[PDB]
Amino acid sequence: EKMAALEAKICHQIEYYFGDFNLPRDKFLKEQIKLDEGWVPLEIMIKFNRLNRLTTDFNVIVEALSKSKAELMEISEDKTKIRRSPSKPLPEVTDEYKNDVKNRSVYIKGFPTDATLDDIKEWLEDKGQVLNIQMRRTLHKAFKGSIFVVFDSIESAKKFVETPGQKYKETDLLILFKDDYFAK
RNA sequence: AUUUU
Repeated sequence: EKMAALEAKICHQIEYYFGDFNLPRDKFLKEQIKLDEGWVPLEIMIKFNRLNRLTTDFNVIVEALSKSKAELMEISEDKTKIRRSPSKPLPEVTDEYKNDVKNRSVYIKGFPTDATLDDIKEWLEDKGQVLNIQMRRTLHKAFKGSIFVVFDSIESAKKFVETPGQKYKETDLLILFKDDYFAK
């Protein structure tokens, strides 16, 4: 277990960077990918903060992916560069789709300003497949305590949004669809 | 060029 859990964290992080949600908004990455038919050096990858926190060891990152479930990433011949499989292009961002991403967006208020992505990640663990967590922030770049969660499907969004209890382990939360939130 | 580069 504990090792397998960690190798999965490694995978999911790399897969989030190159994911459908994050890549379109990742100028640094979008750039790197243009320099070599999409390949990016693990030497530059270990630079990413959240990945680095887990490991800076190239082989470890390679075993972790070699054994992925999403199978969205590609490892190079010399096992030093990785990339998003060309056979898995990014979506055609249409209005029908920009709209559907909104319907899958939920707002939650009541998170201790001193909570981290892993605190929020942990709590969401068994509440539905999520594609993105947005920690809202002030001007001083501080965590407002409120966030935006994007789920993989409306079904799990609606199930979530429509659950009574919804208390953050002791505290109580405000849970609305990103849409309503703008009744402000 | 770290708002999960």
